[PDB]
This record gives sequence, C-alpha cells and structure tokens, in this order.
Amino acid sequence: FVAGQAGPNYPAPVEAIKTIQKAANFGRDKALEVEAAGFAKLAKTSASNCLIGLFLNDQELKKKAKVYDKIAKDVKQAAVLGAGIMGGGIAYQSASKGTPILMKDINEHGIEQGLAEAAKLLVGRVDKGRMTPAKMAEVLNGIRPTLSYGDFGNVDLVVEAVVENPKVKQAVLAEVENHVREDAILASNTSTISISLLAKALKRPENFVGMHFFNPVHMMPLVEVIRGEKSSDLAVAT
Amino acid sequence: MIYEGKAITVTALESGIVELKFDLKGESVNKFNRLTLNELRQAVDAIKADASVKGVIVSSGKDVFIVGADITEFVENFKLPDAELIAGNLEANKIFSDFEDLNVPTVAAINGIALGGGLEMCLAADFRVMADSAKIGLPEVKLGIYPGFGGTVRLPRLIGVDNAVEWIASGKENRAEDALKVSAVDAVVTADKLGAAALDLIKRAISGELDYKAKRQPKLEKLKLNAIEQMMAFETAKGFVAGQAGPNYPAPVEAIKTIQKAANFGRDKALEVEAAGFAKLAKTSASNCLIGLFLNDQELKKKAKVYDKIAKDVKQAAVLGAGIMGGGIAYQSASKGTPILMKDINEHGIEQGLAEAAKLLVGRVDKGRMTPAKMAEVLNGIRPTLSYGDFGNVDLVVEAVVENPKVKQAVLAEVENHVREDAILASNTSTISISLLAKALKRPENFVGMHFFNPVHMMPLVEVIRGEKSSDLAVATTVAYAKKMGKNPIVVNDCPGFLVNRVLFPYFGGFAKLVSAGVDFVRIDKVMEKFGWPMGPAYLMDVVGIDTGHHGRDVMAEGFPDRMKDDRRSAIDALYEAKRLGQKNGKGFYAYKKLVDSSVLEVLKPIVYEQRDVTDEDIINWMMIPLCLETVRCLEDGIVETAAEADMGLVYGIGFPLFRGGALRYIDSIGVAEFVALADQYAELGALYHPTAKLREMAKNGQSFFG
Ligand SMILES: CC(=O)SCCNC(=O)CCNC(=O)[C@H](O)C(C)(C)COP(=O)(O)OP(=O)(O)OC[C@H]1O[C@@H](n2cnc3c(N)ncnc32)[C@H](O)[C@@H]1OP(=O)(O)O
Ligand SMILES: NC(=O)c1ccc[n+]([C@@H]2O[C@H](COP(=O)([O-])OP(=O)(O)OC[C@H]3O[C@@H](n4cnc5c(N)ncnc54)[C@H](O)[C@@H]3O)[C@@H](O)[C@H]2O)c1
Ligand SMILES: NC(=O)c1ccc[n+]([C@@H]2O[C@H](COP(=O)([O-])OP(=O)(O)OC[C@H]3O[C@@H](n4cnc5c(N)ncnc54)[C@H](O)[C@@H]3O)[C@@H](O)[C@H]2O)c1
Ligand SMILES: [Zn+2]
Repeated sequence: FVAGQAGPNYPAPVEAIKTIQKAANFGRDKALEVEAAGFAKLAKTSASNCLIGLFLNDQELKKKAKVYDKIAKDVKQAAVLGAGIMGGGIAYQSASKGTPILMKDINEHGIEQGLAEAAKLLVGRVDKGRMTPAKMAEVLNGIRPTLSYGDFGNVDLVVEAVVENPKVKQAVLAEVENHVREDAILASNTSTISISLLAKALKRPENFVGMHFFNPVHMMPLVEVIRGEKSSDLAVAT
Repeated sequence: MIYEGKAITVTALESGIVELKFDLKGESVNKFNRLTLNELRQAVDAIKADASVKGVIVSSGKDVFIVGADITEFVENFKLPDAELIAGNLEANKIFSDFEDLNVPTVAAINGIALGGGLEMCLAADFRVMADSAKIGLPEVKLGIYPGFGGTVRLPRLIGVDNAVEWIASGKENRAEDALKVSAVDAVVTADKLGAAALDLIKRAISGELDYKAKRQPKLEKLKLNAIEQMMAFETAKGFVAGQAGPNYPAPVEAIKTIQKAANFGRDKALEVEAAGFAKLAKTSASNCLIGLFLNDQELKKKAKVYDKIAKDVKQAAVLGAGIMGGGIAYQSASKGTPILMKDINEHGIEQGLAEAAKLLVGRVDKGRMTPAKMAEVLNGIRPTLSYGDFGNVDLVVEAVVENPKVKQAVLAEVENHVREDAILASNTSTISISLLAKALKRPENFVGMHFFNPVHMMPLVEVIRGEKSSDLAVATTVAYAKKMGKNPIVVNDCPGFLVNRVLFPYFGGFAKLVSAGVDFVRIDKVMEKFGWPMGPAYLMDVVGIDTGHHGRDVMAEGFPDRMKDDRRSAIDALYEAKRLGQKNGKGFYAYKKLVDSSVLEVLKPIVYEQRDVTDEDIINWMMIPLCLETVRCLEDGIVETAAEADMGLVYGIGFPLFRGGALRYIDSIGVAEFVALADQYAELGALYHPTAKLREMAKNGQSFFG
C-alpha cells in the first residue's frame, strides 16, 4: 500500500515498515536496534537531507514573512473582477478562508458561472462529510455577486481577473481605481502582461501590484506577488 | 370497435386482448360523472358479453389517468336523501365490482394522476403498471369524506391495514417509488414503455404464467390479520389519527372504524360498511363546509387567470431591510426560483438576514428534505447589498423597513430614483395607509401593498393592498409574484387593518369585554380552541405580543371610532402597563412553555368590572359575533370584492377553522336570519354587535352569502 502511494523516491515510509516487520519478535532493546539501524541509513540518503532542505527553506520564508506583516495592512473586504474560471476560484478561496469578497462582472451570465463553481466545491466537501452545511453557508454568504461598484466603498484589496488583454485590463483597472479608497491595493492576476506596464494606466501605481494565481485557484499552493516598478513595499506586504 | 362512447372506447387488440381507454371527448381530463360511469357500465357489459375477449387493459388517452369529478356534482349528490345516495353509490360500485369479477385478466395502465375514483378504478383491476412520473392517492378526507367506490375495501387488502389507513387518513398523493414499495402498483416503467409493459404483463397473465385469479382473491375475502393484530393495529390507528386530526374532523377516524368493522367480511359486506359511513359523513356540517372551501378556491383560481392576463412576471426582485421580515421575504423569493437583492443600511442588518436564510435551508437539508445543491441555488439567489447599483433591472421592490410613516415615505421615495419607471414598488406595512405612503412617490400608479405575515415562511396569506392610485397592472404583478412564492394572495383595498387584522381586533375586543366581565381567560380560549381555532384568544395575544396588540389597538381606534374605541381600560392596558409583553417577554396572559401563573390575576384585577356569569355558548358568541359582523362590513364597504375572497382571507391568514368554512360561511351555516337575531341578543354589548342594515335585509329576503 504505502509504496504504491508514496513512490520509489521516498524510502522513509517503506523503511519504517521494514523496521517494524523485522523487530516483530524482539523485545525493547533489540527492537530499538532495528530502529536506529535504518534511521542511521536514512539520515544520510539524498532524499532526507533534501527534504530537510525544503524545511530549512520554509524557515527563511517565514523569517521573511514576519518582516512583511510589520507593515502589511490586513484585508477585511476583498473584491475580484470577473467571475467564472479564475473568478469563482479567487472568490471561493477568499471566502473559504474567512475573507468576504465581491464578485463583480458585466453580465449576469458571468456571475452565474462563478456562483456555479463555488457550489460544486463547497457541495463536494460537505457531500463527503469533510465540510459542515453550516460552514458552507458562511462561505456562500461570504461571496457577494454584483455588476456595479456601489459596495466597493470599503474594499481593501481588489484582484482583477478580467480577460488577458492589455487594452482591456488597462481600462478596467483604471475604472475601478475611481470607486475605491486611494489607499486600496489593486492586484492583477495577469500572466502574460507586464504589471509595470498596466500600472502606467493608473493614477496611483504605488498601490498597484500583481497577484498571480494558478489554475485551478483552489489546488495551486503558489501565488506570485509581482512587484511592479512602482509597487510600494506596503502594496506588496498587504 | 367493441364499444365506442364519448368518454370510453373499448378497442380490440392482438391475441384477443382488448384495451379499454378513458378519453373524455371535449374536456381536458378524466372524471367519474354520470356519463363516464354509465358508459363504463356499458363498456363492461360489452366485454362480459363478448365471448372472444381473453384479456382486458385499462388505459387513458389524456395527460392524467382519472382525476376526481367536478366538486359541483359532489355538492349535488350529497344533497340527496340518504336512501337515494346509498342507492346511487351501490349501483356505481357494482360497475367496478363487475369489472373486478371479469373472468379475464385485467391490468390498469396508470399513465398519470389517479385520484379518488381514478385510483378506486385501478384498485378494481387485477394487476397495475404505473408510469415513473405518475401519482396516485385518495384525497377524500379533504372533502370531509372517505373513499366511496370500494376504496376502504380494496386498499387495506392490497397494501395492508396500517398503510391503507396511512394513505386514506392523509389523502396524500403518493409517488411511483413509494407506490411500489407498499405494493399498490405491481410494476413501474417509463412513460414511453408503459403501453408495452402492460400489454406484455397481460399476455403472461393469459398464458397462465401469472395466477391473476389468485392475485384478485385477496380483496374478496376477510383481512389477513389475526384477531389480536386487528385490535392492535386498529386501536392504535384510531388513537394516533384522532390525536392529530382533532375531534372536529370525523372523516379520518370514521375511515378507520369502517375498516375495523368490515375486518372479517368479503367484498360486498365490506362495501356496505363503506357506504354506511360515507352516507353519514356527506351529511355532516364538516363536509359541506370543507367542500365550501374548495368551491371558494375555484373562484380564487378563476379570478387568478384574469390577473395573469396582464401581470408582468418578476425575474428580479428586491427587498429593503434584512432581519426578521427581510430574511423571510428574501428566503421565500429565492426558495421559489426568483433572485432578490437584500438591501440594508448597515452590515449587521444584512448579517441578520443571511443568518435566518441559513437556519431554514440548513434545517431542510439537515433532515434530508433538501439537497445541499438545492441549498446552493437558494443562497446564491439571495444577494446582499448596501447600495442601489444593481437595482437597474429590478422588476418589483418590496419595502420591509421600520414601521414608521416618515421613514417609509423617505425610503420608497428614494428607491423610486434607482429603478425603472415601470417597476412596481410594494410596502409590507401593517399599520400605515398605503394610499398615504403613495402620496410621497412620483409614480403612485406603480405603488401597491404586499403584506406578509410573520413568520414569512409559514403564513400562506399575502394581502395585496390596492392603494387608491394602484393600477390593475401594479396589482396583477404583485399577486402573481406572491403566488409564485408559494403563497396564496388576496387583493384588499387600502383601509386601517386591511382585512385580516381589521377582522381580528373586534375578535379581540370581544375577548377584552369577556375578561373585563370577570371571565377566566384560561376558560375562554379553552373553549375557542375546542371551537376550532389553533390558538385561543389569550394565548394568541402572547404570541403577537401585548406590546404589539396595544399599538394595533390605538390604530384601529383612530380608524373606526364609531365602534372600535373603548373608554375603559381593557385587560390589554393592564398587561401592557404592567410590562407583560407576552411570549416574547416570557410573561403576558400566560407565563413562559405555556404555563398559568396567579401573578396575572392581580394585574387584571383592576379591569374586572362586573362579575357577570356566562355560559360556554355565550363566550363563543361574545367572540364570533363581532368577528363575523366585521367580516361582513369589510365586504359591504367593498374592502374585498367577493365573499369567497374575504372568507379565504381568514382561512389563510387568521387560521379560521376549516370545518366551519369561514366567517361568512359561518353565518350561512347558522342562518343569516338566525344570526341577526342571535346578534341582537348581545346588542347591549356595543356597536360592535350591531348588525348592518344591509344584513338585516338579506336576512329577510332569505338571501345567503354562498347559498
Ligand atoms: C393579530 C395580528 O396582528 S396578526 C398575526 C397572525 N398570526 C396568527 O394568526 C397565528 C399563526 N397562525 C397559525 O399558525 C395557524 O395555525 C395557520 C395560519 C397556519 C392556520 O392555517 P391553515 O388552516 O393550516 O391553512 P390550510 O393550509 O389548512 O388551508 C386549507 C387547505 O388545506 C386543505 N386541507 C383541509 N383539510 C386537510 C387535511 N386533513 N389534510 C390535508 N389538507 C387538508 C384544504 O383542502 C385547503 O387546500 P386548498 O386551498 O387547496 O383547497
Ligand atoms: N488558462 C487559464 O485557465 C489561466 C491560467 C492562469 C491565469 N489565467 C488568468 O485568468 C484571467 C482570465 O480569466 P478567465 O479564465 O475567467 O477568462 P474567461 O474568458 O474564461 O472569462 C472572462 C470573464 O471576465 C468577465 N469580464 C470581461 N470583461 C470584463 C469587465 N470589463 N469587467 C468585469 N468582468 C469582465 C467576463 O464576463 C467573463 O466572466 C487572465 O488574466 C489569465 O491570465 C488563466
Ligand atoms: N411584529 C412583527 O414581527 C411583524 C408582523 C407583521 C408585519 N411586520 C412588518 O415588518 C416590518 C418590520 O420589519 P422587521 O420586523 O424586520 O423590523 P426590525 O426592527 O426587526 O428590523 C429592521 C430592519 O430594517 C433595516 N432598515 C432600517 N431602515 C432601513 C433603510 N432605510 N433601508 C434599508 N434597510 C433598513 C434594519 O437595518 C433592519 O435590518 C414592518 O413593516 C412591520 O409592519 C412585522
Ligand atoms: Zn395604553
């Protein structure tokens, strides 16, 4: 079982079993020997000191994280532009993690797509006992559809997920900037367009940064925070 | 063809099999009227006489199999003398019984709905194949009667005693799935392969494969249950049903006694026990009273189609203010497939709405009654907001702001500048005049009233208050939208208290005078509950909350001084001033969950003027007389168009006892004339008990409301 799921590249799991399989008729002491026997071997393997390397990296990431939170302004009200594929995802994630978010779009059909995926996921969870119907309520209620900018009055950060079009994004971002606080951060989930380029269309580029998510937004652990040429340390920390 | 009627055609098929199809020419359904029966009689005689027939199939050429007969004919039949009615049903049953005795395998091809007689017809045949979408049930008890065409005879011998009682006492429609699980139907198929399944089964029955003679036998002999098991199964059925149906509804229980008696008889004798009670019930005051409710419904639907002619459907609704009423209207709208915006001023408000929306939806799925996915559609339908950016395409806006003339007049006036000029604006107000709030708008033609009752997800009524400037369209759209929210709307011209509330206060006044006359209120409602009301007058005062009843009073006073204004302090003032707000405050007439505490006797002491003794019947009159009279006034003044409307306005909103038909039909029951007289005996109580001039008149011309 283990081997068929862990993979040939990870010895630890399987070796743990062999260690137990071996000292299956021994007392404490003898059993301990079989333990250190393999423990010593593993500690030297290329897999071990490599994974241990991942953790050592994590430590740096968290070390460099505390420095960010020093000036990072927490987000109590987020907003995403454009539902559907990326929209429903960012919206889902945001709400699923206790952060209300507006799902703005142009046509009702768009928002329908977003609200659709939001369901499937939340549904599938509770459908698997992994989630509580009540919790699912908190999530769905967190997501708030819209086609206007009336409620953007107190949005702290806006993640633009419009179509991959320099012309279009430059207009959207420029428009939204006139419906939020002047200290509100604006993000761009763009993947092929230069953030530093999209930032010249705005009036307050200091607050414009890039927030790149990977499809599907609810499966990929990375989120590239693209720091534009004018992106302030705070605009990024947030 | 073997036979060709106007409702039944016996066409011959292969292998000597024959198909008897119900296709009533000219109508849209199938029902057992005089013709239908008389023809089936002939149809059978044709088959029975045709020595070539080897198999019979019973089909339907309509969307439904066979539904119930026109409620009209019912009224007629139950008017006939007992000996005639029974003699009429005996002949009708023989038609079926004969078809049941055919020396040929018979199969009922249930394609669609089969209610009452429609189902009773199938129960006659040997086997039965039903479509997966079809439904079958015995909705007799809803008319104050029970299966009359051998229903209470065959069903118990087919699906079992416990199930037969569970099916009849409830009159619920049963789906295909559960229909086969209890063996009411032998096989289930799809609409397209139904005809095939039937034809196939028959052949097997004819071939001797299936012992059709042995399958029929069961419903020709006594029940299978033991002697102990009968008593066990029956005495419990009686105890259960009665403990839930109530003493006022005989049908349910009588259905059981009918089965309990013919528990050792064959078909014929069992049929007798059936008609025996059926004849009695048809004559009870409950029957022709419930049947009256249905007759009223018919009018409501006839006046409904006229509304839909010009009513603009609502694809995008909007409610102002979340919380209690907000979360409800929002819940309902979305729960019935109609998106709605939940606008408010502060995030906390919307937090309230979204909260209740959960509890409900949650509780539903939490008991398998709802699908998590379904709950998703609902929640996503509700869309919170604090601005008017998305109101650009809202068709109807229901304002549920605070009960404040000043406030509503500002809100409504504001919203009107954020919606289409052909968008209807409603007001869930309860104490403020719609015609008054309409003067604040710029397009009052589109402003109407849409009154919901708390809780918005439990009350079936929705008063559509037509302001003085409300256009027929502005109203038609409202009604349609109310009907689509699974509610039963009733148009009521603007007036203090509208219909329901306006009629409920006099009822409360009669309650005030009783208590102020040294009458134990605990004894009062214990009588009104015995009468038919869900909750007694006292207990109700707690439910609504004295704090509310006090306000509601002052409003009606200014509305109708000539009779709704009292100079003495009622038991209300006592409880109100004593700060006993009711069930919501834990203390009111009762203590809260429903308990009696002597600490109240003291508070009401100052109100008890005379220690006037009174009988149980008088009590009922001190209450019902005012209510009925006021119900009439609302009709006379034109507050409500028809009698059926003003009567249903209670059955739905006030919870008027069903077996009594309604406030108005209660008069027609006692006697318009005898009512006036009875009302005069209490004339000394107040202008509230003074019959109207128009009443005394029709009371003399032998006229009657529904008569
Ligand atoms: C004072 C103020 O300011 S106002 C505050 C108002 N609050 C209140 O009045 C208190 C709340 N009241 C209640 O909760 C009451 O119990 C109410 C309102 C729910 C009572 O309503 P009901 O009488 O249940 O309405 P109901 O659904 O029975 O209507 C009759 C329907 O039931 C059907 N029916 C009758 N008997 C049966 C039966 N045995 N089985 C199934 N259906 C039946 C009828 O055929 C009819 O259907 P139809 O209209 O299609 O023909
Ligand atoms: N290939 C992928 O799936 C993928 C992977 C990574 C990143 N991305 C990024 O996702 C973004 C594209 O998102 P998508 O997958 O939903 O594209 P899409 O074409 O599937 O959907 C576009 C959505 O944006 C809405 N929209 C368009 N113009 C708008 C406007 N002015 N205001 C508001 N809403 C508007 C549309 O109505 C629609 O709902 C791009 O930035 C792209 O780089 C996509
Ligand atoms: N007693 C009852 O429970 C009852 C019974 C029947 C009908 N009603 C009717 O219901 C209405 C009252 O509703 P309620 O019970 O929710 O009152 P409530 O006091 O419980 O709640 C008021 C809600 O309205 C919101 N609100 C206030 N001003 C607003 C504005 N300008 N715009 C948007 N939202 C605003 C508040 O934020 C809050 O969410 C009245 O018209 C009343 O006649 C009440
Ligand atoms: Zn007072």
